[PDB]
Order: sequence, then C-alpha cells, then structure tokens
Amino acid sequence: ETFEKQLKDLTSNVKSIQDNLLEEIITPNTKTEYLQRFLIDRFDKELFKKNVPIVSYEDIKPYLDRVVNGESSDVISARTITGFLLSSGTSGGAQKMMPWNNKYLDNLTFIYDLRMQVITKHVKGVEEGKGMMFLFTKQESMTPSGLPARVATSSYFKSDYFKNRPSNWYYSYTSPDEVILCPNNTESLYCHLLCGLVQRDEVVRTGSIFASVMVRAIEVLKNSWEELCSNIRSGHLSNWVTDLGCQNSVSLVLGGPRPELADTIEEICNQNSWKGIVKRLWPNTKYIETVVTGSMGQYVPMLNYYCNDLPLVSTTYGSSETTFGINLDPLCKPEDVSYTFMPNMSYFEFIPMDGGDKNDVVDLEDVKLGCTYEPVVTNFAGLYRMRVGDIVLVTGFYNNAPQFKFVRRENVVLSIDSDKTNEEDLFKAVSQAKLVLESSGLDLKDFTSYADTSTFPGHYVVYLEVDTQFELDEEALSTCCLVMEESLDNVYKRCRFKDGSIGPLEIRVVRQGTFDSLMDFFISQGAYKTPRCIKSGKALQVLETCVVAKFFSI
Ligand SMILES: Nc1ncnc2c1ncn2[C@@H]1O[C@H](COP(=O)(O)O)[C@@H](O)[C@H]1O
Repeated sequence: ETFEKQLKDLTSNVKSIQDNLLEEIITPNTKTEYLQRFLIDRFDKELFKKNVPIVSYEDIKPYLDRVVNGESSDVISARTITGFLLSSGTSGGAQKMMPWNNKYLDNLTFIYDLRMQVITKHVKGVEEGKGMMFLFTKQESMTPSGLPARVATSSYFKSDYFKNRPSNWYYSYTSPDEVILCPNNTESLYCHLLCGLVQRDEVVRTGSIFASVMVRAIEVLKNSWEELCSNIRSGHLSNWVTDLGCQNSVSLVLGGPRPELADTIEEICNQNSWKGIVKRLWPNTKYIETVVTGSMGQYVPMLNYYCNDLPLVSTTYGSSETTFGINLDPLCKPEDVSYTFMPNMSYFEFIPMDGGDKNDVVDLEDVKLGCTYEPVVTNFAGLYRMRVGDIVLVTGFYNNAPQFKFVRRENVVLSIDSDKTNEEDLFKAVSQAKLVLESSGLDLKDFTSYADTSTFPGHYVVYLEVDTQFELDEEALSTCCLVMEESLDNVYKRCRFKDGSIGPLEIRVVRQGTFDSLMDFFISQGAYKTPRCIKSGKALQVLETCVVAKFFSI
C-alpha cells in the first residue's frame, strides 16, 4: 500500500522533487565560501545553472584538502562535514576523499528499505529466513582534521543505523555483528562461511556488494571447506582467528560438537564437480544479491555455474558522491539490468556522451532514450555540479523517472575487484618497466593488457613486445612485473597484498611483429592506435599465439 504509492510518487514527480531538492540544498549554502564565489546569494535555478561551474574532482580537490586538514565545513557545506568517504577512484595513487555526513546514511537506509520492498514484491519465501551476506568492515584512515575516512558501507556498519537497524529478514544475517564488524577480513570471511554452514537451512539469500566478492567467497569456500567442517565437527573455531569479537560470537553460533552436520556438508563438498555448490549447500536460497553490472559482468558465468542459475539480483548503483538509485526489475537478466535514479538522492544533471543529444547539459527529466551521458552531482555534503566519471545509457522510463544501464567508468582499462586502473595508470606502470628494460640492454616496442579472470584470483596481464641471447633475462623481466605493480594505486595493493582478491601481475613477452599483426587483425575487422586493453576474444587469440615468455611479479 504505502510502498506502491511511495514509488509512484517518487517516479512521477521527478522534475518537481529534483527542483525542490536543489532549493533545499542551495538555500542554506549561499553563505559558503565556494558558492559565494559564484554569487549564488539567493536560490535561483537559472543563476545556479549559469554561474556554478561543472567540475571534476581535481578542480575542487583544493577545497576538499582544506576540509580534510581541519578547516571549517562551511568552506563548501553549511551542513557539517563529519567524516569522509574513501573512493575506489584514486588521485596520485591515493584514494579520493569525498565529504560525508549523516545525510549519506539517511539516503542509504532509505535506499535499503526501498529495494527491500522491491525484492519482496517479486521474490517469495524470504521473510522467515536469513541471508548469508559477505559483508566487510574496512579499516579507516584518520585525517588531520580528526575526522575519519571510511569506505561507504563501513561508514554505515560503524554506526547505529546498522547496530540499531530494523528487525526483519532483510537485516538478519547468519553472521553475528561482531563478524561483520571485524576489520580483519581474512578472519571475517572464514567466519561468514562457518556461520553460514552451521545455519545453512535458514539461508534464503546470499550475496555481497559486488560479484567479485561473492566469487571470492565461494573460492575461499572451495579452499577451506575441510577446515570449516572440522570446526563444525568439534564445535570450536580454529585457533588462528584472533579477533576477540569473532571468537566470542562464533563460539555461540557453534554451541557444541556437530559431527553429523559436519558429515552432511563434507558429503556435499566431496562431489565430483563444484557445479551448483551454492544451491547444494544452501538449498533454501531464493536468490543471489550482488552487483553484476559494469566490470562485475565478467563474473556472471562463474556465478551461474556455482549457483545453478539461481536469480542474480543486482539492486543498487551508487558512488562516493551519492547513491543513484535502484533496479526496479530485480529478476531481469544481468545484461538487461538498468538502474532507476531516485530524485530525492541528490540533484542530478547529465552531460551528453554521444551525438544523440545536442544540449550541453540536461536535467534528469530531460535525458533521451538511447543516449549516453555522464552523471553530474550536487549533493548534501559540499559537492556542486560534480562530474562522476561514469558513462550511462538511457534504456527506459518508469513513470517519469529515466532508467539507466551502466556502460563503463571512463578511462578504466583494468579491473578485477575494487581496483580500477585507468589508461594513464597503465601508461605510468609501463613507463617504469621501460626504465628496467633500458637498464638491461632492451627497449619496448609496444604493449597492451587484459584482466584475466580465468583462474582465481584474477590478475593483470600485460603484453610487451621487446627488442634488443639464448634466453630472456628472467630477473629483469620479473623486475618489470614488480615495478608495474608498485606504480599501481593503494586499492590495487590492498586487494593484491591484503585481500588476495588479485594475483601477481603477469607479463607476457610477445614475438617480433606481434603488434603489427594486431593492427592487421583490427583493420581486417574494419578500422589506428594500439588499444590499451583488449576485450575482444579473437584479438586475445591473436596475442596468445604471439606469446614467447611469461613472467610474474612477487
Ligand atoms: N551497480 C553498479 N554497476 C556498475 N558499476 C558500479 C555500480 N555501483 C558502483 N559502480 C562503480 O563504482 C563507482 C563507485 O566507486 P566509489 O567512489 O568507490 O563508491 C561508480 O562510479 C561505478 O563506476
């Protein structure tokens, strides 16, 4: 009742909700130093549109730095900045810091409740069970202001919005809160699975924010099931888990020896093939809740294999700037997933990214079917007309609310997990290898790359065509791998050296003429610059036939 109406109101009243939101945002902010600069002295949409510049992160980083260093929030926001969000996006190798306050949590939990309703409208059999949700709290990074920088969901978990969350199936997990709150994710992932297994009959949903993490959970399961079952059998958690909260809370889940349940799970895990393993271990699971769009699409085949084509439900599109909105057709196929922006989240504008829309910038209500755009965000934390760097495509309309397929993050050439390595990053990394090559009597002719997920964990593959005896200097080429990795950003390093979600960077040295042949291949397809990443399977086949040596970082 209330919900059908709530969604009707949100999606029919788009222009006026957006315009009221803008006014709500701008009015108290006229006296901030940032807006004073552009003479926004009263609210007026036309003046905001004429005088407030559309900016990139780098344009306004100087203002952000000052707040990070302890200066008054009102440099940019009359609503007090009480923390920051650590973006997966980076600047000079360091994670971007976006301003944050409780409004972010009000939006987030609003979105959680809305999508909960969307899911329950379309999926039956969930209200009595729990979810085995692979949820992780990360470590924060203190800023000189005394305000912490956290990743988005951690800013939620480390708050009473989470601790005092609603008491219903959607917020009920097989893992104790202590597990979710444990900053050691090697330990918390292990515990997630153990708790999941002990309470396997109650599991009606499983998932994680992103598909990569769901895949890693299953792979870790495949690598740990013997140990997990030993804990279940004895009723004791392995000694190696150090986190006191995990020890205490998981001890209670376990309760005592469960040899019989251990036998049951071992029998399942001992089968010939891991196919359908998630459904076999968790037979009451109704769906998998995880983002399968953007670069996460690469994990869809693996997920279907492990999950016996249980529905993959991809609910939410969001960022460090703002949550955007949700998938109002949760049971659609991963390739047809679009996200309906919610007009109460932030004020949204769009920069056309093809010829289909000749305007310079357009409101949410005005985006055209079939056109791509870059979202531009004005939020409740001191970001005004901020370009987001994602490309989206309008695929439809729910009432008056446009629905958007996520196309890509612009410039990104390599992404396995949370890492997002852009073309510039790659060029820098390759540049370091070049120095190594020069220092060993070689030079680099050309290069390209590829995100390999054919094995776990996934890793970056870089093809190098070198030029000047019986053998390649393996020490030098190994060193090339190392310097490339070392030039990458903190997010890659965390995944690689702490999460183990990314494996050693691999260099594949290719034969003389490889990249000339590559060029021949592409122009035979119709076509020039060597692409900096390859996503065509045929081109990839061409490269592979050219490989003469393989090296790995470490
Ligand atoms: N549902 C989704 N589908 C595809 N890409 C997403 C989704 N949610 C987030 N992303 C990507 O992750 C970025 C957010 O990074 P962050 O600043 O770390 O929160 C977005 O701008 C997108 O590039």
